[PDB]
Amino acid sequence: NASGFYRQEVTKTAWEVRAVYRDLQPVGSGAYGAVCSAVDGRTGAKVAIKKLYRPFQSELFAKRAYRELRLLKHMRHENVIGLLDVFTPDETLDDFTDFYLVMPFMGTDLGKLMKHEKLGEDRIQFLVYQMLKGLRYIHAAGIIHRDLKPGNLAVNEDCELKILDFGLARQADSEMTGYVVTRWYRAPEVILNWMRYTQTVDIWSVGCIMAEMITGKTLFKGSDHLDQLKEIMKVTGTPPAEFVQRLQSDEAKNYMKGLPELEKKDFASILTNASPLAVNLLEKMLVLDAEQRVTAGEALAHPYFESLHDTEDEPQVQKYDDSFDDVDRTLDEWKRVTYKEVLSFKP
Repeated sequence: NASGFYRQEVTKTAWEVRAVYRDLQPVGSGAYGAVCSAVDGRTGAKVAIKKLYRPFQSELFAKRAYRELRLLKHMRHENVIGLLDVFTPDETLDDFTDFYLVMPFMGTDLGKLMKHEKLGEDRIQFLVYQMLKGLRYIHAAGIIHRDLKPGNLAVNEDCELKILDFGLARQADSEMTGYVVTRWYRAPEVILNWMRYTQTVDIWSVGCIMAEMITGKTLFKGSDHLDQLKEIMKVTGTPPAEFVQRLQSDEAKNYMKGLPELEKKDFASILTNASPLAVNLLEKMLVLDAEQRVTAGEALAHPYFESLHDTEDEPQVQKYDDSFDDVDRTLDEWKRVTYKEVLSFKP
């Protein structure tokens, strides 16, 4: 009887995908899953499939995989990756151990684009514009991405961009559980490992990405958390109610209070080939005070984008709801709520 699915060893690990999804090339590995590109037999459409790493290993691993899925399913916007499909080859709830999310595959990302130098000087306003259109929507659903980087900005043939990888994103008013690994593009409050921060952590990351696009050079390097903060101070200057207060750590308080005391370098001299308009937006994105950081919509209303004559409006979107995922559930209860989501997605 026509199975629905075929098996394919890919990097010595067994993928079982729909008969419709053919020609599995591997493209990525993550904490939480591995990604393959594939062609959708129906349409010819290129497609990304994430095989979740052992999602039912624990209550909280199932909870985070459920959260990733529910979020992707929530988010319908040109510049945000969307959920096309989700399936399991397990033929029963009692066998249910692995499941697969299916997004569009744009063809490349920034960073792969920047490595091979192909990122046109003319393409930069339009790419940074699409990131912020995308963020304006993600933030309007009351979500923080928390892990913007070149790798997570997919770009197609015609320089159209989509924000990838929601496996660390969390409701903006909730607790920021989960360790952000990626180092260069994280805001102070991520580096400081705060349990509450705002959506302007994502604006900081955009700043870091824009600068790096313009100069082809990573704005902030850093060995560990505390050093990456030192580097930030070299571009931004030292602040008052931080090094004599909010480091929850005497050793770190001391380090900052006992180092050579220099003040905000002019971005113009770091970004020696940048529009003075561009420099200006970057100075508004790369502020330590998160309340002073420009937000997604504030950024798009900057003069650096005036040339895009696209007023648009403020595309209204529903806020995501924390509450259904925060319901206590055993592992069996998580398998049954997830299997319900798969059945909902049968073709």
